[PDB]
Amino acid sequence: MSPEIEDLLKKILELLEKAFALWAEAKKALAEGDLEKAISTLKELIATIEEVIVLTKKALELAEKEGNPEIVEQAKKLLDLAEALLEAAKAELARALSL
Repeated sequence: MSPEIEDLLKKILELLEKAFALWAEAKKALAEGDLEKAISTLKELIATIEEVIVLTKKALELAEKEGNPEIVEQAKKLLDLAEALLEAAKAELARALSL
């Protein structure tokens, strides 16, 4: 893969690490009754995932133009993981906003 695609994939993986830490932070604050922290953290998480999704669509575009079927498949599965995490964060934020 091109170095521009590799750069994108490292940033995607870095932001997913941050997303997982934010999800755990949010769930912990919720359980301890810190709703203000849970809501703030869930919003930061949604923003982080939205950025992962943009970069993964960009990575996928670049891998398609490259004719790189291996990384096309990988970018497609990373995008799908990110969209699932986004759906989980949004539903958790909705639940927190009702509480």
